[PDB]
Amino acid sequence: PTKLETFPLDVLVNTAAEDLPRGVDPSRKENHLSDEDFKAVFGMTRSAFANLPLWKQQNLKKEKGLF
Repeated sequence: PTKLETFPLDVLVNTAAEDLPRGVDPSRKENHLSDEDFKAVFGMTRSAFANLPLWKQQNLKKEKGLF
């Protein structure tokens, strides 16, 4: 629920895992979204998202190509 270095949504969605920027964990792409992008993509706070059951977090990310 802790925002890390920001990267554009397109970089996170269209880049192969091994080609992602230093420090970007492919399994935690949402933490690299800007606050604006996070709100636009998920429509909830990061804390709210992190408190969702894992299956829901994954399903939401899958629908957005962020899993």
